[PDB]
Amino acid sequence: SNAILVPIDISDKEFTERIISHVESEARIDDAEVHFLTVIPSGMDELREGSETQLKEIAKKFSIPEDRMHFHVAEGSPKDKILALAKSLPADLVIIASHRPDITTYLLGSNAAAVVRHAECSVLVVR
Amino acid sequence: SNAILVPIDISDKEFTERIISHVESEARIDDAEVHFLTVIPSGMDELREGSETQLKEIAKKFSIPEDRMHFHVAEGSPKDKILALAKSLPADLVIIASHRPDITTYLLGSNAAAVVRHAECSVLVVR
Ligand SMILES: Nc1ncnc2c1ncn2[C@@H]1O[C@H](COP(=O)(O)OP(=O)(O)OP(=O)(O)O)[C@@H](O)[C@H]1O
Ligand SMILES: Nc1ncnc2c1ncn2[C@@H]1O[C@H](COP(=O)(O)OP(=O)(O)OP(=O)(O)O)[C@@H](O)[C@H]1O
Ligand SMILES: [Mg+2]
Ligand SMILES: [Mg+2]
Repeated sequence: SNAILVPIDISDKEFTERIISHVESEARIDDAEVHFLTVIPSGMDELREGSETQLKEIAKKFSIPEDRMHFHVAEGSPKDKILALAKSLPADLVIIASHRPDITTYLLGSNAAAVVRHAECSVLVVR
Repeated sequence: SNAILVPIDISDKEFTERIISHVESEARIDDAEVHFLTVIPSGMDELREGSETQLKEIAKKFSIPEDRMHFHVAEGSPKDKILALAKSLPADLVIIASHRPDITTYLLGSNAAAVVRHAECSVLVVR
């Protein structure tokens, strides 16, 4: 895949660690561009900047060349903004965890489910 | 991924051609073992053998080393047998198309939906 969209919820009390190896492997296939996105509640400039900082800190966990990482912050519904960016990039692949790591009630979380169903590109659900 | 499960519906009047590049790429990441599975209605020996022959013919479309391809025929519910084999292999990845290529009513077909939700491993929905 050329353009890989990697949505990350920065509030994940516990980060979804298993996505790291998958993002790294998928990126190595074609030296993809890796686009990290976090969607926050909709001052806002300050909230956006702090969200971007947290997202870059998470991205430090990934072995991907610096030149290939790109960062995006959006506001509102996570599924809507994930899908809008997948369309506009456009993404060749979206890589999403099945749900938050500490919660097992739902086999797919609401955003994972929507994104796998509605994306126009391939979607890798990681567990 | 080490063991990749690739379920194929051999009756697909039109084969899902976009899965080829994805299976091939995913297999190249770690020289995975690639397990093709087709699930048929439940003489049966003859039906199983003919189904396996059709499945091997489809597999000829894929650029994967011969040593790494493996073939499986099961009987009954496709989602149940896909998930059973994913568990028993065990599969590190299941690669499935979103739906049949000629039918657009449902953004996810019934088997794609079940498998993405219920697999214990990562699942790549291809479109
Ligand atoms: N606010 C967000 N911004 C970016 N990506 C997100 C956001 N929320 C969820 N995601 C993406 O979707 C994945 C699955 O999260 P999801 O929210 O679907 O599960 P959950 O939190 O367990 O369920 P729910 O939010 O429905 O209670 C996350 O790992 C992440 O990739
Ligand atoms: N009988 C089968 N054996 C092996 N894999 C199958 C079978 N049926 C479906 N699949 C797998 O699931 C994928 C999606 O097919 P699915 O059956 O979910 O979609 P569909 O045929 O459009 O929907 P439906 O069967 O619900 O009308 C297929 O491309 C294939 O990977
Ligand atoms: Mg959530
Ligand atoms: Mg079907």
